[PDB]
This record gives sequence, C-alpha cells and structure tokens, in this order.
Amino acid sequence: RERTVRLQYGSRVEAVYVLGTYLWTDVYSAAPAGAQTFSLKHSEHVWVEVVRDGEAEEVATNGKQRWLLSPSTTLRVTMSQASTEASSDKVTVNYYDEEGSIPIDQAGLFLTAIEISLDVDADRDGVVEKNNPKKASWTWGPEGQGAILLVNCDRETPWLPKEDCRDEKVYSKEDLKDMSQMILRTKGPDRLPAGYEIVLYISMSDSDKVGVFYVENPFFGQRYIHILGRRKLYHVVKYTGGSAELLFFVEGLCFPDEGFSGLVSIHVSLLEYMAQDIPLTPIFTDTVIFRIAPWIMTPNILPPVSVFVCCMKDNYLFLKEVKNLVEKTNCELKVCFRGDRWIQDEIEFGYIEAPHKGFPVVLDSPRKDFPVKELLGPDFGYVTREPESVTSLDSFGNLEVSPPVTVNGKTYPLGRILIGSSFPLSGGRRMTKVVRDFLKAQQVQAPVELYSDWLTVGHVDEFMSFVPIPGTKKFLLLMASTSACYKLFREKQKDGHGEAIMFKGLGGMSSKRITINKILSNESLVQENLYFQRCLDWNRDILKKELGLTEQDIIDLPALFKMDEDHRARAFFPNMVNMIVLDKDLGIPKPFGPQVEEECCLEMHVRGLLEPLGLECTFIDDISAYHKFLGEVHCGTNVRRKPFTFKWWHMVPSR
Amino acid sequence: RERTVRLQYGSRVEAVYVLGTYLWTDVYSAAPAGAQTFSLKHSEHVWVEVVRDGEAEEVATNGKQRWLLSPSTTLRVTMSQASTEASSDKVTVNYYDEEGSIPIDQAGLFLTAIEISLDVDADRDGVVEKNNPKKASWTWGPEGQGAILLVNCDRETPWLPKEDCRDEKVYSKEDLKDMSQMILRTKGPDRLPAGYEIVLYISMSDSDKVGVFYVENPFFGQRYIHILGRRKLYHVVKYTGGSAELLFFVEGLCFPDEGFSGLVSIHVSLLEYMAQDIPLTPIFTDTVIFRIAPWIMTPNILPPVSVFVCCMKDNYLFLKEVKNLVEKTNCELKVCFRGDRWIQDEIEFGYIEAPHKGFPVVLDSPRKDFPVKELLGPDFGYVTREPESVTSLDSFGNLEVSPPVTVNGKTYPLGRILIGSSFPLSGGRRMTKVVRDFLKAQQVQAPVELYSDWLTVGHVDEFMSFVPIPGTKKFLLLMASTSACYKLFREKQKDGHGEAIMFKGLGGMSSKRITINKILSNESLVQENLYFQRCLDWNRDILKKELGLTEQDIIDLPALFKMDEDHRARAFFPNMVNMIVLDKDLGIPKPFGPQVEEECCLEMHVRGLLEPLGLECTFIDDISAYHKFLGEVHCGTNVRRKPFTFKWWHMVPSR
Ligand SMILES: [Ca+2]
Ligand SMILES: [Ca+2]
Ligand SMILES: [Ca+2]
Ligand SMILES: [Ca+2]
Ligand SMILES: [Ca+2]
Ligand SMILES: [Ca+2]
Ligand SMILES: [Ca+2]
Ligand SMILES: [Ca+2]
Ligand SMILES: [Ca+2]
Ligand SMILES: [Ca+2]
Repeated sequence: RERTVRLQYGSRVEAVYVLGTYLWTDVYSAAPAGAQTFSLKHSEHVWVEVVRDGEAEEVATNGKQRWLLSPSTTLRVTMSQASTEASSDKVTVNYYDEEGSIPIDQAGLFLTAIEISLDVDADRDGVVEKNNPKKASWTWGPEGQGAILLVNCDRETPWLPKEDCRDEKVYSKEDLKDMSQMILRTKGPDRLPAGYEIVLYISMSDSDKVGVFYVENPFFGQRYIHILGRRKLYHVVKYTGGSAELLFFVEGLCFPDEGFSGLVSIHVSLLEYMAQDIPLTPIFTDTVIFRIAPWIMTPNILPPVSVFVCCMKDNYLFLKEVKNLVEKTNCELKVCFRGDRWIQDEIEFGYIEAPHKGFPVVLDSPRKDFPVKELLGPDFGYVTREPESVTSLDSFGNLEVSPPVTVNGKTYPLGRILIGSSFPLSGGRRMTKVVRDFLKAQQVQAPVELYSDWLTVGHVDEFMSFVPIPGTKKFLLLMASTSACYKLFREKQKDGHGEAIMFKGLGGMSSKRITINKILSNESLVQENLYFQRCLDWNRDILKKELGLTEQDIIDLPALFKMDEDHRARAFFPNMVNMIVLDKDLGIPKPFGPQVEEECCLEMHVRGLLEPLGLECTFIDDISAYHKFLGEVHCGTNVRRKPFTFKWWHMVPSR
Repeated sequence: RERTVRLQYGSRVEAVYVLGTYLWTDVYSAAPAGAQTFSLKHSEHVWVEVVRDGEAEEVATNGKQRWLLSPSTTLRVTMSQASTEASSDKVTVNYYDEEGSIPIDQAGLFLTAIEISLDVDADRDGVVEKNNPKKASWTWGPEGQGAILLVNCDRETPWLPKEDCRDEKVYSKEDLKDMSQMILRTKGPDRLPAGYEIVLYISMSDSDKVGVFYVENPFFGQRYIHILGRRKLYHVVKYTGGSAELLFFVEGLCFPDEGFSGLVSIHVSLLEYMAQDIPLTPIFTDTVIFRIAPWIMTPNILPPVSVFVCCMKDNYLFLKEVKNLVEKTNCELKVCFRGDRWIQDEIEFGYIEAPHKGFPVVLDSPRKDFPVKELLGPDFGYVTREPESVTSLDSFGNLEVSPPVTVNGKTYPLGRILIGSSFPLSGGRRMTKVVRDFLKAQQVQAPVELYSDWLTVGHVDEFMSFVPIPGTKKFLLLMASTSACYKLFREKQKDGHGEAIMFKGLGGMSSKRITINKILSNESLVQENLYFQRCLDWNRDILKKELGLTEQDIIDLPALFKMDEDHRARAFFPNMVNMIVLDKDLGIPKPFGPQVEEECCLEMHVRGLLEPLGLECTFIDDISAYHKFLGEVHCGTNVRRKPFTFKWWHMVPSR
C-alpha cells in the first residue's frame, strides 16, 4: 500500500513508517512561495525516488541534483528494515529560488520504521506463519487458506456447570489447547515515537462470537487476561522494542447459524494522537479472519469408539446381549440406568475439528423440561438450540446422516444430513426451524428432508439405516419394507405355517394368539400397510435421488405397522432397521416373529439377506422384560465414532 | 429420476407417468405365494426392460419369455410420448407355478403419460425456453444461468399512491411488461385420471417476496388473477388436455437485503389423492428459481439523460447558468422550486435490469418527517429503508459510486459504492445499518466506507468526485485540497496580490473585508486546514487502495474549510469538487475567490488543471441570491444517467 505523507511548510515532519508500505511525499506544498527548484539528502536506510509525472528516478544519499518544483513532481519513500536506537532515518529537502545555489529554506521528514504484523495459521498446518499474504481472506478447498477457530464448548474443570465459552474467564492452562493462536509480531526501537499506540480490536457484532486471551506470567503464577470479547471491543497493546512477539489465544463462542456465516475478524491498528477531543487516526491496520469450525455428524460407516446405552437396571437380557455384542469389537460400552430412549432421542454425537485440535461435541434436543448437560466434560463439548413449539420430529431419532456420496458428479465427502418432515402442503409436523437452520448453517453436510410424518413418533430411524459392506469402501441403505413382510408371511402360510405364533415368550401378548393366519386375514391391516409401503417408497425415491443410489445399494428388511387415528404408523413388531452398527457386527432388535422349525422366520430371513455380505447379525432382545410389545421401545443406544479422515475445510460447498 | 411403482397383489395398478422419469417396478410382491416364474406383455408406447440384479434386457410387446421370480429381478418402465385418447398404455405380468405353462394369476399396470414442465427464461434472452435443464439453479457470470425478476416498484397509474408491488392486484396490462414470464407446459389426454391434480406453490417465507398472476380473457374484458403471493401459498391448476400452456406473470416484491439473498423458488406438483384426512402425495415436482435484480447506482462517467435541479424560484443566475450549461448538451433539464438540497440529499437515482426490461429506480433517504414519493411513476420506481436514529450521514450526498475499476486483478465492472463514515473506535457518526445492509446486499457494487465524519455535514460529495477524461475510456478522481489553496494564495501574495478580496459582489460579506492577507495571517485557520488535509489524505489512500488508483488518476482542487466546536469542517468558500458532470461539460460551483486582474484566481487555477484534458468548465453561481456564504449551499442537482452496458448478471461477486 502507498501512503500519503506531506512535507510541511516549512516545519519538520516526524512520522512512523510501517514496513510493507511506502510513502508518496509531496515536497511542493512546503516550498516557500517563489521557489524554483529543490534538492534532497537522505540517510542510508531510507530509499528515495524522484517521481516526475509518473516517471521514477532513484536518488543518492547526498547528491547535488536539482529538479524543477512542480505539483506533479513528488517523492516516493521506502524502507526495508525497522529502525533501531542507532538509527537516524531521514529525508531532507532543500529549496532554491531563481537566483543563487544556496538553499532558501528546507523541509524534512524524520522517520521511525517499525514492523507490525498480526499473524495466524492461515495455511492450516497448526503453526503460525509470518504474515501470510492470504490471512485476511478465507477460502474453501484443498488450495484454500485462512485460519480456523473452534467453538470452545467443552468444559475443562467440573467445578463450574457451563461450557468454557459461556464466560470471559480462563482458569485451566489446558483450555488454551482448544484455542487458536494469533501472534502480534513487531520490530522497532525502544519506544514508539510520541503520540502513537497500537490497538487490537473487533466489531460490536463479532463481540459475542469470539474471545481473546493474553497469557501473563507474573510472580505468583500464570494468569489469563481476556482482552477482546463480550463488552471489550478494543485493547491497547503495550509496545516492547527490538523484535517482539505477543501471543494471543482465540476461542469461538458460537457455531454458524441463521444470520451468522461463521466468519469473524480481528484487527490491529497503529493510531496517531492528533489532539484532545479529536479521534485518533488509524495510520496502519492489519486484519486476520477466522472461520468457526462447523458441527459435523458421523455416519454409521465410521469406526465405532464408544457404545452408549440406556435401559432400566433390570432389563438383563438387553444388557447381556449388548455386552456380548460389544465384546466382539474393540469398542467400549457405557451404560446408564429424560425419556426411556433419551440417549438416542435427546443427544447426537458430532465433532468439530481445527488443524491443531478436534473433539466430539454433543448436540442436545430442544426442550423434557430440562437440558442434558451431564456429558459435558474435558474434550467432550455441548451445544443446543432453543425454539416454535417442539414435536416428536425434533427428537434426534429424527436426525441421521448418510455416508459420503457423489450425486450428479457433485461430491459430498462428509455425507448428507437427513431429517424427517411432512409434505409441503400437508400442514403436518416439521422439525423446528431453529434446529433446521442450525444444521443448514453448518453447510458441509448439506441436509435433505425426508418424509417421516406418516409415522406416529415421526423419526427417520424408524424406517431406514446405513451399513458398510465389509471388505469394501461401499455401503448399503437399509429400508423397512411391509411388502417384504407380507411376501414372507404368505410364503410361510402356503408352506403350512399359518398357525405359527408371534410374540412367543411375551406373556402379556399370549391371550391375543397372533398367528400368520390372523395377520394375513386382517383386511384393514393389509390396506394400512400397502399405504405405509407407498410412504416408504416415496422416501426410497428421494434417497436414491439425493444420495445418488441405485437399487443395487438397497436392502429391504421386513417390517409391519399398525395405523392410529391420525393415520400414522407404529411398529407392529420391533423395527429391525434401527440397529447398532459396529462395522461388520450388527445389533438388530429381536422381532419376535412367527416360529418355524423353532427359529424366528424374520430372524432367518434377515440373516439370509445380510450374512452373505459378510455382515454378522446379533439379535438383541429389549422387550422381554416388559412382557409385551405395544409399538414402543424402552431402550436406546448411540454410537460415538471416529471423525472423517477428510478435513472439512477441504470441501467446496455450493455458494 | 427413477420412481418406484409396485404391482399390487393381485389387483391392477393405475398410475400417472410423467415424461422425463422412469419407473422401477416390483413384480415379485404381487406374485401369488408359490409362483415360480413370470412373463409379460406391454403396449406399443411402453418400453419395458427386465432387470435381473443390475442387468437390463429389453422385452418385446408380446413375447412368451419367462424369468425366475426373484426380489432382485424387477422391471424398468419408460415412455417417450404423452398419452392421447387413442392410447391404451399398459404392462401386464403373468405368473406361473412349477407345474404347467398356463398363468395362475396376473397383475397389471395401466399408465397415463403426461408431460409437465414449469418453464422460465433461464438462459436470460427474454424468451421462455422449454424445460431448461438448469432452471432450478441460479449461477453468476457470462456462462451463468437462471431466471431474473424485477421488483415491481414503479407505478402504472397515478390514481393510486403506492408502488405496484404493494398490493395483490393488477389493473393495467402494461404492468405485465415489468413482470417475468413463467409458463406451465403440459401434454396429455382429455383429463387427468381420477384422484390427481396439479398444484403451483411457494414457501411461506417467499410469500412476501413474490406475486404471481394469471391472465384470463372472459366476456367483459381482460382480468388478472393473483394466484400466489401474500397469503396465497398454493393454487390448484385447471388441467387442459392436448398440448397446453398456461402463462403466468411473476413480480418481485422486494430487493435483496440483510437476511434475504434475492433468490426465490416456485414449484408445481402433481398430487395424488390417497383418501380423506390423508395428505395428498406429491407424485412429481418441478421447480424454477428466480433471482430478484439488485438496485444499481450510476457513476459520473455514464451518459447523462436528465438533470434534476432544485432551488428557490428567484435564484435567477443559478437557473440561467444551469440552463445554459445543459443547452451545451443533449440532456433535459427538470426544475423544482424537504431540505433546500433535497434533490441531491434525499434521493439517489439507480436502476434495475432484467433481460426483458429495465427502468430507473429512486432510492429515498430515511426519515424529513415525510417520504418523497412524487417521482414515483410509470417506469420510474421507488424504494426506501426505514431505521437507529438518522444523522446527516444518512443523506445521499453521503452516497456515491466509482466508475468501473480493477483492483489486485479483481474486476468491479459496475464500480464500487462509496459512503462516508467515522473511524471504527471513534464513536463518531455512521450511516444507519439498515441502509448500509441494503447497499451491501445488492452485492454488485461491493461498497467501501470512506471517512466523512471530519465534516460538519459529513458527506463524501463535499470532498470528492469523478470525471471522465474526454476522448478516452479513463477517468479522474477529483479531491478537495487545502494545501493546493494555501499554495496558490501564498503565490498570489508573493506576487503582490495579498490585498485581493474574496466574496466580491456578495453584499453581506463586504464588512468582513476578507483578503488573501487576512486568510494567510490567520494562524488557527492554518492549523485547522493542515488537519483537514490529513483527513483528505487518509481518504486519498483508501480510494487509491480500494479503487486501484495511482497519483496519475487524481487531480487536487483548491478548497478551504473552517472548523466548528466539534472540530468538524465546513466550506470557507463553495466546494468546487461537488459539480455537475455531463460528459466533457462540468458545472462547477462558483468559488468567489480573490480577484486578480479581474478574474477569480480559483476559477483560473481550476481551468488550468481541467481544460488541458478537454474538460470544459462552466462556473455556476448558486450563492449570489443569498448575498453571502456561510458554508451552506441552498441548491441541489442530481443527474439521471443511462445504465451500464455491462449486464449485472455477468458479474461474478465474491462468495
Ligand atoms: Ca501455518
Ligand atoms: Ca472460559
Ligand atoms: Ca475448553
Ligand atoms: Ca479441551
Ligand atoms: Ca440420530
Ligand atoms: Ca430464454
Ligand atoms: Ca399491483
Ligand atoms: Ca409496474
Ligand atoms: Ca412499468
Ligand atoms: Ca449521491
């Protein structure tokens, strides 16, 4: 940048020069009236060019050369190194009139060069490079640049309830590891010249998006000063001479959302004191941008780490069988004895990542009159959105995400978020706008709405799931299918099994004596399920379109529903599609289907679909402890997974 | 898109087929239990493939071929032409058991193919093409596509006060010329099959962004039905058979703004009636997107059309001299006898453009307790923003725009909007957020804030302007300069002119007897103006940086200011920089500077700068009628210009 500095008639001008700029200097205005020509001298480390109407000529430190005084004849002044105490950096201009070669007057510019750079890791390698020329912009993609900031939503110490970003204080040194580094690098003499100061600042708007800390090491121990953030928009910096660095730590206070893109900026300015009651003049300003990292969901294809399970203390079979399942894997089991399903419905495990750090972050379902904060801890973060009135579609059983897909040649390397909804003109239920807006604003999972509102509870996880295909990079969509169930039952009936009984061993179902015959004869139930199959098929088509799937990528699992007064579906027998996926190993809800040759024909049918693909099936009984099944499951599971290997910032989301 | 349609055990299925899709058809679920194989027949215009686990084979209309019944063996069904009354389009599947070649059952699919396409001019040539494959997206640039919509902000007939978009009604046929065309094209037999209907719809959110009209031609005359818009989210379409087109007219109701990107969408769906109390199933949906055209400012380099002037009836010299100026050009003069400057301060002439049409649109300064609507008329539109409390910086004397520039290789083909502000930490005045947000949201003029708050009134047009360089494609920035003035006055003083008097002929200034000597001796005035020159120079640097300008692109015009109690500047003599620019011809405020040899030395100095470039100067006296000059101008001018030749939609704004 070129900066304007005029010589003053006829008084000396003293100026700070900031490296990486240069000055254009008017010598004409300072010339006494009548003066004809000028000459100049300058010191060793000041470079001076005479520019006569666009044409620039370098000038020696002490020459005798003279030029005609003209408004279009000016100086360009450059310095390549900061001043020291040994410095006298100056330019002096002499003026002459027509008669005689002795100067009639002189004007001069005394300069103090300093280096000022606000530096961040914009090349995203975790170390803070010196003055990245792109540090003031933020670009997506493999070739993209600009610095990344985490929302500091975890909690370092248990003694306080709230996440670390809720206040202006830092207690634990460990907190700083969650934070991005920003360094103010300076070089100069012992002191700034009289009337200058260096100031860091942010906008009022960004003041609830960030906080910035300085670490001091005084006598009695380390301390962390919050210098920018809520109710602090600027901070006057103490200047140290020589080559100096001030290290700052930056935290994000909130995720991208409706009305907040995720971009924030921090400035440093050299300000010049003019006089009392006059604002200070920014002489030089340097800017860095951060993008706050989005919250990202993990699909079922990612490696499992921890299986979280909730259930009543005495459901023994569930616990034994889940423990057995997880023992086949390298996962940890965590058990808790909020709704009965709350672990599945009230929380979603995502993560956040920056080049320096990442941790899992729990999303909490909208209020359940009380928030679930109990999982908040070190490197396990929390976030929530508070509405609009909440419906069953706001539960996170209604929130899932696909494996990475490519659609019409557009790649979605993090998969796509899926949420159940109702038809546009239906006047049906829909997830609250506040949560939908949140998921959309994260941008990197490009959410798709499915149709879940034909279900009483209304959750996409009632009808669909994804599983990896072992020994490959591929995956399958699993879809509930009533037609598969009817086909299977009609076969078994034809085979002479019509009297085969379901719900065997559930004592509270026994008096119903439900058989294949009894099911197939129920005419209204047949019509209800043909209609439910239309709802499933409408979803199938959306998924195929928005995920770029073919029929080869889909397996249909038999399912059956009963209709309520709102013409919405609830499971007739447990929905097998909502299953625990740990790589090749699948916990599948035990269906309690008709027994043929002392095996459940639904279990055998599901094994016949999945086992040839190398998937290993374990059926998990969560209903026996209740003696019957009315369409509700009383247990829940949630799997916490490793983040994607692909870095979110390498994605290029649509405008 | 592939769509799922199942044969039904064992009942016939009737379905609408929409051209541009195809069906995947399950024949397995409809097979009776025990059946082994199936065969099929189909009609002439239905194309049928047997797809066995991914492998597709075309099948004849009546063959005898049989395939093994499998869940993974399905049909793919395609049609290339809409059904007519002569059509019987069908596929029939026969099932066989192990014993015997006579069918044991059959299932069939009866089809009615129709074409449904919602079409817009997405290739931006003004005509509505058939089903543009890109019509559902909107992309910037020369290769970009998607349809454009004007805010219909003008007023067709004087009998109503409000702009045409304020209501849901259309009166004049001429209104439709402002509107974008959207055509629903259909092809099919005499009627849709039982249980279907076609519905146009928009989101609740877009309902205040658009309105859509259908033109009817009943008996007693043409009429315009508003079918989508405020409080109408959907409209059931009347289906006509054969090849049919329904023509719709679309208007935008508002400009892009904070929280509204400018993009809106309109849908059509074929809905299937399921049963009472059940929502209808969207079978097929087609979508078009519009972008509402932004409001665009015109810089001084664009051809002038009309010069608007306001002044008191008896300021005769001003009127005569302005009339004389405009007579040198091809422009029209319009005179009006709100503030004294209101024409300059309360209105800004912009425009809007779509491929089919464009018109000028006036922006009205925020409330002046009353809006200025008097310019609202046919193809002259109005828009305003209502705050925050208003200050002098909200006036449009504080709103200007540069000529097209390139900066760091980034092109700004429409120039950049410039608005005066205060330093960030100053606590000074700033244009209201509501107007700033508005200008920013237009995106194509990428606004820059300058520093105007050192001026009492606080307007960028007090210190700067742009002029074209005649006979070239180039332009100059003109900057007020106090240093230029002091240099000139000190010269004239040295020349023996120190007693030369300013304000000659202004009787109310006479007793002051202000001379060059009196000015140059005033020490505090010298310091005030050195400080004002620092403010001007700070702006110079911003303009050079953000407009990509060098010192070769800038001319300094002498100016002088007095300081008030807030340390803000007001003109000492009229600011010559704020001038009427009509191509080569410039109306320049008459300065009333010191007379040397019976000519104003400020006028002569300005001629010496500008005339060599082919600029013709006319000095315009607006102050003589007031007998004195206190720093306020009582007249205003605004020039309405031809829009840029460059089409805004060819620009590629930053993300
Ligand atoms: Ca780095
Ligand atoms: Ca904290
Ligand atoms: Ca932390
Ligand atoms: Ca941490
Ligand atoms: Ca979930
Ligand atoms: Ca077209
Ligand atoms: Ca209207
Ligand atoms: Ca109109
Ligand atoms: Ca019109
Ligand atoms: Ca203006």
